[PDB]
Order: sequence, then C-alpha cells, then structure tokens
Amino acid sequence: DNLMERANSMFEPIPKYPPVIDGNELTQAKVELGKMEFFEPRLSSSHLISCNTCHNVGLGGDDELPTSIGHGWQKGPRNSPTVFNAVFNAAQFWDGRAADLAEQAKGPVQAGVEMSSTPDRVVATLKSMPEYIERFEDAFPGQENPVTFDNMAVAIEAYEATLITPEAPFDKYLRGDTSALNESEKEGLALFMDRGCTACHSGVNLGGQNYYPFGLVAKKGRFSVTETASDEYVFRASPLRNIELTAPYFHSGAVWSLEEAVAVMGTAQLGTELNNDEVKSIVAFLKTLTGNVPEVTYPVLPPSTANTPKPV
Ligand code: HEC
Ligand code: HEC
Repeated sequence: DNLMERANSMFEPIPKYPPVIDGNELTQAKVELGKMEFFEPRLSSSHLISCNTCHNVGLGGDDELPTSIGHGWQKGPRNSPTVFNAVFNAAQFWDGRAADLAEQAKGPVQAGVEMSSTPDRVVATLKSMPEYIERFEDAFPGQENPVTFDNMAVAIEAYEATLITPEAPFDKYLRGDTSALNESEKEGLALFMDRGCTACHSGVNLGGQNYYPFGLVAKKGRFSVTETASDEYVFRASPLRNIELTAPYFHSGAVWSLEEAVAVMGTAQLGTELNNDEVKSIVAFLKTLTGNVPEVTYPVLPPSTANTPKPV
C-alpha cells in the first residue's frame, strides 16, 4: 500500500518497448541485422569472438571471467556488465579515471559498438558476403552504399535496445500485484529504501545512472567498498536488475556471492549499515528483480567467400 507507493516513487518497471536512443527507430530489418551481427564472430580479427561471447544472452548477458579485451581496451582485465536492459542506463560501465569521462564516456548502447577491429576490416568483411549486403539494403532503404561502419553500429544498437527483461515479480508488484512479493521480500524492499541504498541504486534499473568514487577493494569476507584515493577513480553504481543472473560481481568480478555483495555495500561512511538479518532480507528482495529473458532465434549467418578476410 504505502510501501508500494514508496517503491513507485523511487523505482519503475521495465516497459514493453525500449526508449528510442539517438533517434534510432526500431524496425524488423534493423533488429534482424543487428542480431546477426551480435552473434557474428568474423568481426573479430581471430574470427573466434562475437558480442555473445562476452554478453551471453543465455547466461545473464555477461561474461563469467574478467577479460582484458573487447572495445579496443588497452588496460588490465575487468568484469563485463550485462547487455540486458543496458539501454535504460544513462551512465556506462566505468572502471577508470573520473577525468576521462568527459571525452571518453558515452551511453551503454553506444559504448557497445566501440570495436577493437578497424572499420575498414569490418566493412570489407561484411561486404564480402552477398547476404549481408542484402540485409543492409533491407535495413537501410534508400541508401546507395548501405554497408558502412556507422550503419553496422546503428543495426547493432537497434538489437541492443530489444534486450530488455520485463515482468519480474518486483515489476508486477510495482504495477499493483501486492501478492507478487512475499513478506520476506517486502521487508527487503523496505530496508533497501530505509538504509539508503536508493541514494545510488534507483530508477528503472536500480542503479546505472551515476558514477561514484566508491569501489570494491580486496582487504563481509575479505572485501569492502571504499572511497578511491582523491576520488581519482570512479565506478558506475551498478544497475541491480537481474542481479541473480549476473554473477560474478563488481568492476573486478571478484565476488560470486550475492549476500557478500550486499554486505560490503552496508557501511557507516555510506550511511547504509546493515545487520546480518537485514542483509538476508535485501538479498531476498534483489532476487525479485529477475525479469523475462527475451526469446532469441539463433541467426543463420552467411558463409565466407574468397573476399572474406581470413582468421588472423
Ligand atoms: C569481451 C572480449 C567483449 C566483447 C567481444 C564485447 N564486449 Fe561488450 N563489454 C565488455 C566489457 C569487459 C565491458 C565493459 C568494459 C568497457 O569497455 O565498456 C563491456 C561493455 C558493454 C556494454 C555496456 C553496458 C553498460 O554500460 O550498461 C554494452 C551495451 C556492450 N558491451 C555491448 C557489446 C556488443 C553489442 C558487442 C558486440 C559488437 C560487445 N559488447 C562485445 C566485453 C566485451
Ligand atoms: C553510492 C555511494 C552507493 C550506495 C549508497 C550503495 N551502492 Fe551499491 N554500488 C555502488 C557502486 C559504485 C557499485 C559498483 C562498485 C564496483 O566496484 O564495481 C555498487 C555495486 C553494488 C552491487 C554489485 C552489483 C553488481 O556487480 O551487479 C550490489 C549488490 C550493491 N551495490 C548493493 C547495494 C546495496 C544493497 C546497498 C544498500 C546497503 C548499496 N549498494 C548502496 C554504489 C552505491
């Protein structure tokens, strides 16, 4: 009743359709082409990696092992965020200097198309296959040279926008089904809002909207969340939606236990102190954020040809 009213003033349920990003209107042809690309391993120089490799849509939309590659990354290994509902995050996954945000940061959907392979190799690869040319023509009617790096990016972004998970028990609760959550989960919800977690984890994805100078450190357990030295480094407050499916946790992916993840975020400095029973209650609540994984028909990709660059 009032709890439901409070929850609704702090959060929102996943809608049936995704918000249009940068005026990219979704169409069947764009989404279909974007899906082919999402699963296309030949965009990588080795031909062994595709988006699905690190954002497995059948296993939480992310990667189980920290990686040092992808998106032209040139530093140490980092955990991969889930592509599920990423379209609703204004901030993107960040594991670096606050000073670099201004010029290097962008929306999740857009960060998603930052590639390690060069535009030339990618375009040449796609143009080497008749079927891809036809798909680009279907997706971009009216364009004489439809196969471009920018159009590839637009198609992938259209597909990314469709990777949303509606109908989680919590969303049903927000929409009025008071029985969608049991008493144990409702206590967790009340505590999530009463212990101040909402200062950083709120809105449609319960996080993902701002950066903070607080990150996981290897000092319950052998971990803790502490402020970075001189606030030099910042992290995006994690969107907690579907957290049940997205282990391991934090920028480093060092935590596998959801209970531990909740515990290290309860601190005096953040004004989020929790006792063991409350940690368990919040865990119960967070498990109600799992939505319906979108159905995916595995795309049948076209065969390579003499002009298709060879695996390197
Ligand atoms: C592993 C080698 C990866 C491959 C291949 C792709 N991605 Fe990825 N992605 C990876 C990591 C480690 C990260 C965070 C690091 C950083 O570079 O951003 C990401 C991030 C994203 C995001 C951002 C999600 C958010 O901020 O909420 C998206 C939407 C995303 N990745 C999409 C994406 C697509 C569409 C890819 C194929 C073109 C792709 N990634 C490949 C690791 C890896
Ligand atoms: C802002 C100052 C925060 C407050 C208050 C809370 N959290 Fe948080 N959380 C924040 C950040 C910047 C991060 C990422 C840190 C990093 O090292 O990567 C997180 C992360 C989490 C996670 C891990 C989620 C994931 O990887 O999917 C969980 C489970 C989490 N936070 C829970 C949580 C709870 C229950 C809180 C109230 C006690 C809470 N957070 C407060 C920032 C902030």
